[PDB]
Amino acid sequence: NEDHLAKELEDLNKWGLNIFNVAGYSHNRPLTCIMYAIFQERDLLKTFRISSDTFITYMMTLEDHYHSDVAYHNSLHAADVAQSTHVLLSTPALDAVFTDLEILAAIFAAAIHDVDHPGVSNQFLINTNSELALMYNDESVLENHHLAVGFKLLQEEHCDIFMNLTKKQRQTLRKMVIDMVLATDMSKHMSLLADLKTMVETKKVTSSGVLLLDNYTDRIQVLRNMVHCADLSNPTKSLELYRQWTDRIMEEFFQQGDKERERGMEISPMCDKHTASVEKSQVGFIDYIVHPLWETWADLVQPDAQDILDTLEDNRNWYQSMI
Ligand SMILES: N#Cc1ccc(Oc2ccc3c(c2)COB3O)cc1C#N
Ligand SMILES: [Mg+2]
Ligand SMILES: [Zn+2]
Repeated sequence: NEDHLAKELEDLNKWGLNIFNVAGYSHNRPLTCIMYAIFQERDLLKTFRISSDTFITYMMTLEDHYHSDVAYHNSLHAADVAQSTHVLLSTPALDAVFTDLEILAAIFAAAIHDVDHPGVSNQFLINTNSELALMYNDESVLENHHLAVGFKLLQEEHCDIFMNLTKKQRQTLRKMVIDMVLATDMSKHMSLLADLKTMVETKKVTSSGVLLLDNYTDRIQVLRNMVHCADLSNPTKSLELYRQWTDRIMEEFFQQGDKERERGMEISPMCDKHTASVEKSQVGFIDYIVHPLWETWADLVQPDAQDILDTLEDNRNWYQSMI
């Protein structure tokens, strides 16, 4: 078991680590497991002077604030998105571009980015006049909530993993984490992608092939898109993995739709189990959102995302063939 887990973790730095297996061999604590592994691997506990006690206490509490009864937005998704962010941060075209603080912020953002998710969409919370929707004026409702919960937990006993950052580092990491978690709001996707496209149209590259990211706005725009890419990375994974993720998301979609029906609401796109095509939905989603995003990302970091994009396109065609 320890041996099995260690074996899965050989793939820690690789796209398509099998996080499902990690969850199995870590007694269903994939977020705590993978975060500890990532922080050990990048030396973040040492660099930011975080004790293992404090770190594991925060991560255990964080993971406990993901809902195990929600089919997709649970701690396995968080873990997967944290591990994918960790891989993307090490893309060659981005070597030496980001600071230790930016790396910390990205992985932390990815870890907390869906904490306390109820398993329904922002539109559902809005259309049902949720307390959260009211709190945040219908604006990035769940994403504002994830941030509020992920940060509040840092104030629990033995949980402040940022205690030994400098004041300015703490302030800057909070802003960057906010930015990256808000970037997982699908409402911001088109503007994120437009900015990424600009990034690409005007990219500055060294002789070695590494991207030149002068100002802070350039860096955070890449980091936002990076976390958004990691959040939408399921279709770019090996088909056996992606299919597992699809099963989960449709289960979650069908539950929301059942809630909408029982409340006499109009059922949301892809949430009516009696009429939904899982395959058609995935293809549409890849065509309209995921592929344009990842193709632009691939352009930014060319050729580093060649296999990812090839996998995306192959999975797209496979699902389309299953319609
Ligand atoms: N079709 C479609 C489709 C449409 C929107 C969408 O938006 C998102 C994207 C990421 C996250 C969330 C919603 C909630 O928390 B995040 O994991 C996902 C799918 C899909 N699949
Ligand atoms: Mg989300
Ligand atoms: Zn997510």
